[PDB]
Amino acid sequence: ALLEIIHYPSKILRTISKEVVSFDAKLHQQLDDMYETMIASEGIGLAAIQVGLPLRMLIINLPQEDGVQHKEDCLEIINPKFIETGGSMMYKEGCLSVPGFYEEVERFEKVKIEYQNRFAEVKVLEASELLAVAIQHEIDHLNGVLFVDKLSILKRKKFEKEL
Ligand SMILES: [Co+2]
Repeated sequence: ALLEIIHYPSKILRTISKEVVSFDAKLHQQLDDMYETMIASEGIGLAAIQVGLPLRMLIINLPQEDGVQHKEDCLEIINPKFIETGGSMMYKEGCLSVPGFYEEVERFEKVKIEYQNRFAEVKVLEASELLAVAIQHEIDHLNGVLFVDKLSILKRKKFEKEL
């Protein structure tokens, strides 16, 4: 089923999500709805609080060569945690919770996270470029952080203007 996406400046987006403990059918339905909702709004990433669920879980499905997304490449990241971080780069970002606005944000160029899939199976993932960016962006959501929070003084004004 489709879920309503929460938009800035809702305080719901400032919520600190909690660790997932029950990896059951209810959690799986939430993840399915999150995927259905993400694709319907044409997003590549989506955190649980973006649909009102204060759970530490997010999904990322980057489009490949053909430019299309394939449900098979969809990552379901739960209870994520950074093992290592490195580098620095500027990346222009967008967000389903901040429709219409895009701005450059400083991100680590390389990251390594540990997490669990929907079956509670521990996973380790190294990422760079777009995937590394999506991971950092989505994880920020779990901690109540939006990318417009990471804008420089100059760009933060450009945001308040386009508002
Ligand atoms: Co976002």
